[PDB]
Amino acid sequence: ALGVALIGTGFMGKCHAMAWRNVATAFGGLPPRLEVLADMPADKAHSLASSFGFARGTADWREAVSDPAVDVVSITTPNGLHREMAEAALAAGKHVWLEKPMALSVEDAQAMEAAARASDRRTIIGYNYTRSPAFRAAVDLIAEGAIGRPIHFRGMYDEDYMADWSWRLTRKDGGLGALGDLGCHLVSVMVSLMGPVARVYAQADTVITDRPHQGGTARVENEDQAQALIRFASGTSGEFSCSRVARGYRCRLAWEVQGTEGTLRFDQERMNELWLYQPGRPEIDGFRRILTGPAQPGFAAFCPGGGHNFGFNEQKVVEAEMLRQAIAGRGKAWPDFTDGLTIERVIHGMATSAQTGQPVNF
Amino acid sequence: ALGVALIGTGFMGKCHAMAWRNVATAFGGLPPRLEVLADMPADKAHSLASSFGFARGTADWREAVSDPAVDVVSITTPNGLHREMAEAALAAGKHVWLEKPMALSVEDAQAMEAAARASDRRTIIGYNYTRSPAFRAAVDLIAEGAIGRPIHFRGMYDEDYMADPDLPWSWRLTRKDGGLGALGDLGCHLVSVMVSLMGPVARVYAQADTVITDRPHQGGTARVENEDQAQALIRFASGTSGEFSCSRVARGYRCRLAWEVQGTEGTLRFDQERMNELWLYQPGRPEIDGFRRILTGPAQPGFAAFCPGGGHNFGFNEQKVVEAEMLRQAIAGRGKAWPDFTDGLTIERVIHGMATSAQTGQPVNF
Amino acid sequence: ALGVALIGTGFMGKCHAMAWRNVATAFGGLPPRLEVLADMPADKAHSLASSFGFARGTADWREAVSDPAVDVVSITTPNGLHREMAEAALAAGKHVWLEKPMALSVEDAQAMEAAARASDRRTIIGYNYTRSPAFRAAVDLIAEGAIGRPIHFRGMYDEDYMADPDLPWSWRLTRKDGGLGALGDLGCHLVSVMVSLMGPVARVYAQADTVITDRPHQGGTARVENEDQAQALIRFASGTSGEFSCSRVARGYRCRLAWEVQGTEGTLRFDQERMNELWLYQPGRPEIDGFRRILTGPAQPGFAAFCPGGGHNFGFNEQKVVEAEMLRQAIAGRGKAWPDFTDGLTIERVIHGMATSAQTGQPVNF
Amino acid sequence: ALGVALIGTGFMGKCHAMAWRNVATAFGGLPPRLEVLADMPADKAHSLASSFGFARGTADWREAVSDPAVDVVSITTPNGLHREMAEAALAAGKHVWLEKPMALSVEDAQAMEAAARASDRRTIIGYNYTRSPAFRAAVDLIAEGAIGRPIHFRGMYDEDYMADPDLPWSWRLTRKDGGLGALGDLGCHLVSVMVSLMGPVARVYAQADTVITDRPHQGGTARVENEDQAQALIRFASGTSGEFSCSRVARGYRCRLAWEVQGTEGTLRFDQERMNELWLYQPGRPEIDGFRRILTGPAQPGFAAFCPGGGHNFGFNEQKVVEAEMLRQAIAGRGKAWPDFTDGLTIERVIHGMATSAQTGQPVNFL
Ligand SMILES: NC(=O)C1=CN([C@@H]2O[C@H](COP(=O)(O)OP(=O)(O)OC[C@H]3O[C@@H](n4cnc5c(N)ncnc54)[C@H](O)[C@@H]3O)[C@@H](O)[C@H]2O)C=CC1
Ligand SMILES: NC(=O)C1=CN([C@@H]2O[C@H](COP(=O)(O)OP(=O)(O)OC[C@H]3O[C@@H](n4cnc5c(N)ncnc54)[C@H](O)[C@@H]3O)[C@@H](O)[C@H]2O)C=CC1
Ligand SMILES: NC(=O)C1=CN([C@@H]2O[C@H](COP(=O)(O)OP(=O)(O)OC[C@H]3O[C@@H](n4cnc5c(N)ncnc54)[C@H](O)[C@@H]3O)[C@@H](O)[C@H]2O)C=CC1
Ligand SMILES: NC(=O)C1=CN([C@@H]2O[C@H](COP(=O)(O)OP(=O)(O)OC[C@H]3O[C@@H](n4cnc5c(N)ncnc54)[C@H](O)[C@@H]3O)[C@@H](O)[C@H]2O)C=CC1
Ligand SMILES: O=C1O[C@@H](CO)[C@H](O)[C@@H](O)[C@@H]1O
Ligand SMILES: O=C1O[C@@H](CO)[C@H](O)[C@@H](O)[C@@H]1O
Ligand SMILES: O=C1O[C@@H](CO)[C@H](O)[C@@H](O)[C@@H]1O
Repeated sequence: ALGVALIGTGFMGKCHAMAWRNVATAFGGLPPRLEVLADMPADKAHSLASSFGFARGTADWREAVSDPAVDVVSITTPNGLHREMAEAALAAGKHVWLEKPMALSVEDAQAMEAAARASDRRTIIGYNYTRSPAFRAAVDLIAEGAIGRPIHFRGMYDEDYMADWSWRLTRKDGGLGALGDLGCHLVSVMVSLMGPVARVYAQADTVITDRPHQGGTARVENEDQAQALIRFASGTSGEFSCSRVARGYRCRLAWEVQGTEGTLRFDQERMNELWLYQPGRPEIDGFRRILTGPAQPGFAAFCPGGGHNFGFNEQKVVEAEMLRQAIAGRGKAWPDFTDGLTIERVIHGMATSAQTGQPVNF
Repeated sequence: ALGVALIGTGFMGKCHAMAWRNVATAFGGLPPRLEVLADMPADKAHSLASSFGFARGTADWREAVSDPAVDVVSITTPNGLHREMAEAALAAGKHVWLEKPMALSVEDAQAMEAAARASDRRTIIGYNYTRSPAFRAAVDLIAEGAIGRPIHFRGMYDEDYMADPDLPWSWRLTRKDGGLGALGDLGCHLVSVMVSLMGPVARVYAQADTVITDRPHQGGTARVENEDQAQALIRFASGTSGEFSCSRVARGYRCRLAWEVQGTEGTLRFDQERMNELWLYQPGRPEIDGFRRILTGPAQPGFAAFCPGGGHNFGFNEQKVVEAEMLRQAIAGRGKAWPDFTDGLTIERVIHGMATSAQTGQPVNF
Repeated sequence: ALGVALIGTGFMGKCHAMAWRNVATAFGGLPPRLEVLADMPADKAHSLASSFGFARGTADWREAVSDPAVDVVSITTPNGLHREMAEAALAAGKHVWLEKPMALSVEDAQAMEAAARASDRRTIIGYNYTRSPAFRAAVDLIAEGAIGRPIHFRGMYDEDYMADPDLPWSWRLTRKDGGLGALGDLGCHLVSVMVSLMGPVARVYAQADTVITDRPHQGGTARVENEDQAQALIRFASGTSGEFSCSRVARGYRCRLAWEVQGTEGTLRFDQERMNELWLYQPGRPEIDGFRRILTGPAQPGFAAFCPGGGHNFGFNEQKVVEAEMLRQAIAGRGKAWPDFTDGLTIERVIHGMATSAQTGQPVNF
Repeated sequence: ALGVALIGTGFMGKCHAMAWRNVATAFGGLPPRLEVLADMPADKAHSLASSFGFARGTADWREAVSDPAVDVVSITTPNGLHREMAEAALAAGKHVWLEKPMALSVEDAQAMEAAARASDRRTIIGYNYTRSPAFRAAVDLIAEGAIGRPIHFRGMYDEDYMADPDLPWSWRLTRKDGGLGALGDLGCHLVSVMVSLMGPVARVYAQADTVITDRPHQGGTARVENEDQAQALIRFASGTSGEFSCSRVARGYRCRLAWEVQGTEGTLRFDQERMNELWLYQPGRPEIDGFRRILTGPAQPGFAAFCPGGGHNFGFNEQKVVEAEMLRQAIAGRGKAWPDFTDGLTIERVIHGMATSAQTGQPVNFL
């Protein structure tokens, strides 16, 4: 049974807590033991440790990583703390489940990538949109030749949370803006579908410059939206965007792969639907709405009946299981810190391209 | 902490187990203790006890309901076992979380309802489609006057799990040990939603059909005795009209519990295959007039306990976590759970009334 | 060239004018001669005859039907005038394109049906929702065996043009001079579609409601006599089941004629608000299993006459050009026009039987 | 009444013929006189003149354009003939309704633009997707401040009419004789819509591909010389960002001209495959918050001329009736026709500028 440390209890902290709690319920084997939860202040950590089922809560994150009963550390803190916490966890001999993006800079991710190799421990980064049954089904369909050769990718990730204060808005805590917060997710899906990125040309904007209800000066330090044209190492084209100010959208990570023999389209706001076009007889020709069910990777561990909608949080249960199987030497987790470094190079290259008005080659 | 016993480990058993496991994570308080898991054969129970995180497994459900470390019993076994297991649990002084429908007949349900009344323990029935944030938001919107007075309800629940005529016959397709067909599997869920939106059913007029009448049975065929599909017109106690259907042979549908409430000042529409969307129409200025797509997020009941970010789709299994919490709070004396065995008996009467109406070609009043 | 008379210039009158104008553009042959347009008052008739391309306008419908240069008469006037105008046109030896419903009563429709048989002239009724490429494709798909045998129909027709309670009372809301309500305006259309997919209706059980019972009337108010909404359970002659509804007070809906046919081997579903989409489910291998969205294009009946490329949305008004062509062909002695007054009389019996069932609380058998 | 000449009878020729027939039916006034139809061969012209309701057919387009009974000429021929036919019509003193794109090159379009300005006759180009009630309603909503200030545009135009590699070659797929590929066929439409919503384009950075490089040609094989798809990042004169694409090989799409304008106070979204729907988000109370589906009806520009009841779907062909009416009004001096040949030349510059950017790997400024 894997011993678990959890650092942070917010959006992702609670998501990881629920995932670790049910990974064996869904996939079998032994239930992970919830050992230590870290958060500030201490009374909050004690409270959440009690309700989450952790053996203790502490205000000292170092206390979580150094617990001998811990085998794996979930890190769900602001981006500015990822590098320090992940390097400490790896040095401590712990496997690491790190939230995206890796850190603030390419240099940070490079140091982390080197630390991971030196430690001989497993790493996985929290790119949970790669875990839906629909997404995994799409990957397999492409590999099987269902849409022929990919000839164009178009992807977006729109939300509007910033169009209504967060550490996400600072360079010391968040790093990049929309690119770092949402863009990296789109990259994780995009490269899994299309292969590695060879070239980007990008542009960006900040639409809301100051948080109007903060009272004191509250300068937004990073971008609200960005777009890029892509060339993949295959030579194929892509379109790419992200935004945290696109009003009306809440989790609109949407993508499509146009192939020579068909098209696949997906929208995370309806994460249980995968749209597949393949040529057919004229009288019955059109896109198929594939509703998520037990034929798709991972779904049958949660439900034997199709159409009982798989949830956002259940992607994290799948993610936990992939890390669990990697730790046992039964599969390879993706992306590890090496695969993740490439993703960081992409989003940071997009940022560079937007700043300079020049294409960036990889 | 609440001591939990779980009977069965299938579709609903595993769903209940996931719910009990995460209920305090989502909603606070103390994590329930997973004491005893019951299933057959013994090896299976031992294995699933280990992976589900229950202190022990047993092949003897009676031991499970009798354990002094157990306070509440989740009953997820087949319909023909509900009555026996629930009456035993209640007689052992345990609260009960019972899967739908209550049993095979109204008479069984009445008998269980009588047992529950004399028990002074809390009961809840597994009508999980009433727990989605979208459904709960819709109920609140109607109470707040968002659509004015309801003037018509239209609901359906289509699935195709029995559509293939080569699927083998079973005792579940007999009236005796299977009870109702589509009305029992799906109809009861639609009633649970419908009465929550519209109030009590006063009258039904129904029709029903067995579409695939004979199915393969070791070498030859055997007759299917209960209905593949049913439809009904409704009058509510308010006088308001309704349409109602269910089907287990409706090809292409997987979990299409879909409903609509039309009112004097607007319309609400929902489809469970897209459980994170609620469609609301209210009159607006001509230039911007039209239905709104309300995407599930923390403004809707229960959602914020699972995720702070709107549009991160709430799942089918998370409905069961909400249901666990409602029972948990009822056990603590901090709110009534719905539907209890009394509320559930009325639902049983409605579905069996529809079957009676369909057999007679006559309306049935309640 | 066919000589055309047109009576009325409103919603359908202008629709018919546009149809007759482009029917040969789309389908070939000789453009019909637009000879006489009748409307009132006379100034409107003269102005519209000029802009519609008619040789002359008149305020006297009887003059239009008797003109020796006329072969066919479009009748798009209010329901109370249908019987008289159709009988006069037929007596004058003209073919008739009559707007739905046939008349205000079954009695009137029976007289019209006898008159049409007595004349040796073609008749067609304006059930234009049967003319879409999507609908005609659906019929052909079922005729190819695409969904096996139909086992259930579910149809609705929702609109909200009377939902506003301050809309004034009129004689159209009385039984005597208005006939049916929502069943007469909308229900007849749903029946036309329904029987085209499922065959003849054997029995109905219906309910109905006047939701807005009183409306402004010259300073005070007056009572609405006919129904704002109705619903019915259908038993088809084939033995199969159906659900049916209509409403003129269903807020947010504008032309929601929506139907589905569930079959033994698939399902077809359609919504007129998206008239260029037809949803087809057929069983498929599990990896790719699901409904197909069929977007209207040249593979569907009639579409290629208007556009060679798919996805260029076919319009509501182009249904009428198709309807005109079906009549032209029937007059020429090629195709048959459906529904003629005999086919139409049956539709009238069904909708009036629904109204009777709702009033009496009893099923009505055909 | 306006006298009409029609050149060509294909996809657009028949569409124009249907539009001219019903323009007065929808909008009033005098029905145009359908005088001369030109098409080849002569038998076909005579046959279609009859069924389309034109007084006569000819195989000599030059004769049709100089007929003194003709006031306006619809030109629906292939792109390589537009320049010659439009210049001759204008020189004969006729108004012109020209199909898109203008011609093969920017130089051709500059020639046509000069000819129109010299003729003092009205011109309109067939950008019919700017005529839908939904699109026109969207422009009005933006002008009224319904979504605040635009902060982003994302538009696409996907179809699959060339996605099948077995579909035969044509001279359309050469540079010399067909011009641009998807940019010319579809991109121009997307630009017409885009600039109407966002204003003029200041900069493009683009890329393009030929996906099917060869096609069957009467027993042999021939190379496809123009692009099957293209994408571009845009900066508008406003400073606002844009994404743009087109494709003739995007499998499963038939007329997927789809766009959205994201603003400071809301979002508008549209897809031509459901041309009767306009999606509008404006901030609302959290309990009811979300995009509205606005179904096309008489509150939207032009719809009421075709139908008095909402939700009776307006069709593709009816866009062309609206286009005809705009040209009639312009000819009568009671309205502006957009885009005329001057407006059209800007559209040509954008699409050819995208083509240039894709070839050079460098951004192209227009300012
Ligand atoms: N994969 C995905 O879908 C998502 C990923 N994320 C990522 O997860 C991470 C966390 O984001 P949220 O949960 O949204 O942030 P949050 O603000 O909701 O939570 C941050 C947590 O870290 C805790 N914390 C901060 N400093 C700490 C310290 N020194 N020691 C211990 N605990 C500390 C906070 O008290 C809080 O519990 C970020 O890296 C973010 O990019 C966030 C949301 C979704
Ligand atoms: N609320 C919902 O959405 C759903 C509810 N259900 C309900 O779940 C229940 C189970 O459904 P079935 O299809 O019958 O499932 P099933 O045939 O899989 O049986 C359920 C479980 O009961 C166990 N079991 C059977 N006999 C037992 C015994 N004597 N002692 C202990 N365990 C025993 C089985 O091994 C299995 O683990 C039914 O009441 C059904 O209506 C089912 C699916 C969804
Ligand atoms: N098939 C379809 O989709 C539709 C059918 N209809 C049908 O169209 C018909 C007309 O609809 P209403 O609402 O009554 O429209 P309405 O009240 O606009 O009248 C229709 C036309 O008849 C003219 N008219 C009335 N009395 C006349 C007379 N004595 N002589 C000559 N012209 C006369 C009117 O001026 C008007 O142009 C009805 O039968 C109705 O059911 C209406 C809308 C859609
Ligand atoms: N606005 C829009 O949505 C659309 C515009 N178009 C445009 O319409 C134009 C034509 O395309 P289609 O209609 O698809 O082409 P098509 O090839 O279907 O039709 C060409 C027409 O021109 C005729 N023609 C050719 N040479 C001629 C000559 N020398 N004299 C007289 N007639 C001649 C042909 O016989 C045929 O009638 C192109 O410019 C194209 O870009 C095409 C489709 C849609
Ligand atoms: O209660 C249920 O019964 C199953 C049929 O046994 C259906 O598949 C479920 O979707 C439904 O919730
Ligand atoms: O026949 C009809 O009647 C009108 C109501 O009078 C509706 O608005 C139309 O949609 C319908 O086709
Ligand atoms: O201008 C157009 O070109 C055609 C291709 O030539 C497309 O099929 C049409 O949808 C488009 O409007």
